[PDB]
Amino acid sequence: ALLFPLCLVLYEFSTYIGNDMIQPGMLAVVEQYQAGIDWVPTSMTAYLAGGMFLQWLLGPLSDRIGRRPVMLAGVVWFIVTCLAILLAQNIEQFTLLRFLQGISLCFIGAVGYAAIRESFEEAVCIKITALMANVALIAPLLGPLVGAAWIHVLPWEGMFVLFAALAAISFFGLQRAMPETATRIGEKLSLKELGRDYKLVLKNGRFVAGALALGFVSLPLLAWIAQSPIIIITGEQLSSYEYGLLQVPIFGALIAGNLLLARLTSRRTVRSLIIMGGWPIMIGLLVAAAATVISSHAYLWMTAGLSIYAFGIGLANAGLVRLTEFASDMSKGTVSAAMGMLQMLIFTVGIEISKHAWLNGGNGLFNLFNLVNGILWLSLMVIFLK
Ligand SMILES: C[C@H](CCC(=O)O)[C@H]1CC[C@H]2[C@@H]3CC[C@@H]4C[C@H](O)CC[C@]4(C)[C@H]3C[C@H](O)[C@]12C
Ligand SMILES: CCCCCCCCCO[C@@H]1O[C@H](CO)[C@@H](O)[C@H](O)[C@H]1O
Ligand SMILES: CCCCCCCC
Ligand SMILES: CCCCCCCC
Ligand SMILES: CCCCCCCC
Ligand SMILES: CCCCCC
Ligand SMILES: [Pr+3]
Ligand SMILES: [Pr+3]
Repeated sequence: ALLFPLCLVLYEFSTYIGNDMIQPGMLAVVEQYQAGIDWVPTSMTAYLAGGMFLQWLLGPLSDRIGRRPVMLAGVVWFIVTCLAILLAQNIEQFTLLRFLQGISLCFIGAVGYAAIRESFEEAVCIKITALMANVALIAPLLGPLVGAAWIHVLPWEGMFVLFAALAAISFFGLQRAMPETATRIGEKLSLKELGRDYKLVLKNGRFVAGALALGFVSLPLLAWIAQSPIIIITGEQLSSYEYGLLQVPIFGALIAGNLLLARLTSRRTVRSLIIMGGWPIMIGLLVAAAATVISSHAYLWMTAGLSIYAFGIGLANAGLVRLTEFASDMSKGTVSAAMGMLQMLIFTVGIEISKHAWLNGGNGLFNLFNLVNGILWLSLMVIFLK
């Protein structure tokens, strides 16, 4: 019974470290290919861009042909594309395979989590949702620490063998444990019908504002994940110790913000938690921007600002995700996929803008772009909350 949700969580973990272990490893990757450091954050951009490729299709598709075969195909695709990147002959082919690997991210929410809601009761589903949320918080903390430790002893190729191996364990467990729970098995799938749905959700102004706001507000965190290898190691000329150590207060604060959210949710509305989290979000981004404009190498102030920011994200984002879902009356699969794709668009484009910001203006410009993104979230929250 519970072997199904556990293997889905193991698969979730494997795809999350698929990003988070690789980013510190990208310094070794670009050294092996003799590619520029500008390809380091583009690894994450490709991986994210893959995750918005089939996200629209898979929910409606798996409802018609079965949750089992579609989920198993996504796990097998992840394994094959993880092993396939070892044969990449240049950084362009490497980046292409990061994109193909990224398609595997679509299957977690659209196919896997849909089957969890259909299978289990409301009480058990909430416990599984919380476990998946905890794995999402642990991955970006341990990922860079483990990735940095991995690369000093073992080659980058081994990391993809690890992700494939962890995904292969979840495949066999999902093969045995996952029940078929698709409701519309046998019915026809119309692409024009899907077109009509996704055009209709985008007409909702509050839904779009909330989804866009989630993308803008989390972009500084994702930009840090993408670039912190090249910012700290290449830019500031520091070791993996400093790199790994500076992840702790940032992602520890993100966890702390979520722990505070858990203790406050019974006596706070989602509106108040957005306003309460908004103070650390804006103050954190201001401190990081102002310090690095005053002095480009003020990386401890940057880390302090990002940690205060991350605390507010942990407090505010889950509530905004809920309000954005309530803003649209259309089906949960369409609503989840649409707001997921809107965030991914902002993350992919944002990380590339962030890359060019840092390459042209150093830490100051990196943090100033992140501040603008915080202001765009804040602007949207003024409209979104009347
Ligand atoms: C926002 C979607 C959710 C899609 C959905 O289920 O509808 C999720 C799916 C996969 C998620 C990414 C997986 C890899 C990374 C893991 C880190 O721990 C945080 C940053 C990244 C880059 C994640 C950011 C974001 O949280 C994504 C893109
Ligand atoms: C999915 C989680 C995978 C965890 C695997 C991480 C292995 C990292 C090994 O690091 C190495 O450990 C040695 C001590 O054992 C040190 O001597 C060495 O300096 C260090 O580089
Ligand atoms: C029987 C499996 C069909 C393929 C499902 C995967 C869709 C991308
Ligand atoms: C607002 C904080 C400014 C700190 C400047 C640091 C100078 C090295
Ligand atoms: C060596 C400079 C110390 C800066 C400390 C800033 C912490 C908020
Ligand atoms: C969001 C793009 C969907 C297109 C379906 C034809
Ligand atoms: Pr219709
Ligand atoms: Pr429909």
